[PDB]
Amino acid sequence: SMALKRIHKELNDLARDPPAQCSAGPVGDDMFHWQATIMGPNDSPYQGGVFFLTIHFPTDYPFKPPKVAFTTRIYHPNINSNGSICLDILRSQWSPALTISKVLLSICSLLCDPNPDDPLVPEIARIYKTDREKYNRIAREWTQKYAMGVNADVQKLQQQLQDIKEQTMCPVCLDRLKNMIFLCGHGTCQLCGDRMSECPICRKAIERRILLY
Amino acid sequence: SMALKRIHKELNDLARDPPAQCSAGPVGDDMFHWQATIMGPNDSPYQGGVFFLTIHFPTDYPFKPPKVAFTTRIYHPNINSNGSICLDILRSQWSPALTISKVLLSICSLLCDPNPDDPLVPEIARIYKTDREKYNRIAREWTQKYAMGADVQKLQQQLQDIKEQTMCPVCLDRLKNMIFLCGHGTCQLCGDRMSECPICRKAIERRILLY
Ligand SMILES: [Zn+2]
Ligand SMILES: [Zn+2]
Ligand SMILES: [Zn+2]
Ligand SMILES: [Zn+2]
Ligand SMILES: [Zn+2]
Repeated sequence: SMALKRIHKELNDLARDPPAQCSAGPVGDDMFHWQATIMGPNDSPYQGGVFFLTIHFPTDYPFKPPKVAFTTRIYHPNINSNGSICLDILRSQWSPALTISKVLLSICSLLCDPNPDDPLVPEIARIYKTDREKYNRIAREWTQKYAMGVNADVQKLQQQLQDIKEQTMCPVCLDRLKNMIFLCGHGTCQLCGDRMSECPICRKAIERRILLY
Repeated sequence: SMALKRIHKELNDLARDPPAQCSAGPVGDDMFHWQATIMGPNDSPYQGGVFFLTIHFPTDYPFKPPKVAFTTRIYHPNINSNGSICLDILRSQWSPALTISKVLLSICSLLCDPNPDDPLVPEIARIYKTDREKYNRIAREWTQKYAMGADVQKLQQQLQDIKEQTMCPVCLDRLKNMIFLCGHGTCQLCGDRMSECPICRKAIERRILLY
């Protein structure tokens, strides 16, 4: 299915282009259920901690966002005691062009820059807004408590094929070439583009779909 | 210049996969003046002959067609005694996405299938339509008179024909970052210099830039 192909694609890109700190992959034979790992961002009060997350891909991913939750306790205004995450990318601001990699980076950014005006734990948002120093101390204490313990020419042809693909491939499936363009200047393949009403890159509504030949 | 880059690119591509029926290249150091040779196709009464042509590239090639003419006399309804060729590919159906190789192949095709539609030599066209056997005899006689003087990893080079689908068809150098409503596209530099699509020829209604 489109969802399963896209999940395999993201897995291969994560393996050939690993993130330095984060990590994510299938737990067993179920490609639609992943485990992820995030290291506490170095300039944050979570530095030194390792946080696990569960990911669940819907059957019609990536047109629908994945379900992401923490399983490691963490002291944060936008993450509750069940590990739910309040992150726009995961609900309203989901785009079919985003990947698990980007989602993990956005979670690390959320850990660095909380949104206390949309809390999941009001008392933590209140501390963050009133006493940043105390918020940092407590977030560190919680981190310590729960989150610790003949070839040159082939390599030139491949680099050329790869940098042409990066600029011309559909951003939703990463599989076919963009043969359908919207008036906003962005495009997809026909297959992914017929399943959307707004552009996956700038989110403007699709006024018109012009097919390429 | 754009014309000179495109001429060198076409010359290199004529080197990596030369056309079997034709041959063409600079006469000396003049890149804008070539000599060409086409062999009389076995499909026509010109079979056995070798015909010479001159090629003239305008300074703003390929947005204007090259001027191609025979220097070898030939008996044909669409080629007159000055060596001029009546072939829409050279004027009305010219596209800047076309190359000298396509043109020479179209000229060999014209030698195979003359057009008595609006010919350049009415009397020869009349003979062609009236006494094809006599047309063939005279064409053969004129031919006789004037015209007889690794791969295991190269899958990638094959895969790289993806360039054909993504590169500008005018310059063959940049990528297609501008789209017309007909569905075809060019780079912005080539596209802004055209009023018709280089692939399907519909008038360019609108140019949409890609990102
Ligand atoms: Zn697609
Ligand atoms: Zn857009
Ligand atoms: Zn000249
Ligand atoms: Zn171009
Ligand atoms: Zn067109």
